[PDB]
Amino acid sequence: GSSGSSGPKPPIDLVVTETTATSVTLTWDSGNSEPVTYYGIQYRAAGTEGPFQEVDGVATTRYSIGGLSPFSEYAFRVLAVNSIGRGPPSEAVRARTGEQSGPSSG
Repeated sequence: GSSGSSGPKPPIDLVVTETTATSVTLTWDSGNSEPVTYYGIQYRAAGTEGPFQEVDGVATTRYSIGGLSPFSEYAFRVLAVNSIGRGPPSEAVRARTGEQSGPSSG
């Protein structure tokens, strides 16, 4: 169902500026004019079709994700949340972490 706006709107300008071997820097804009409480974030090893991580407590437009593996691909998606409920996810993005750590070779 893609009809009916029951809650806040998803964030826009979803792009990453920095990418660490075990971390990533994602940025975006409020998108919604109305005052929202916080913005949740979801991500997981690019591929699996299951539940993606969940992070709550981001009262900012910029947030960095950590606890990932070096030279790996992960999908990121930020969304707004209020007393009413959490709106739909933003343009799901995919950023491949660097191989700085370099755990193994081949």
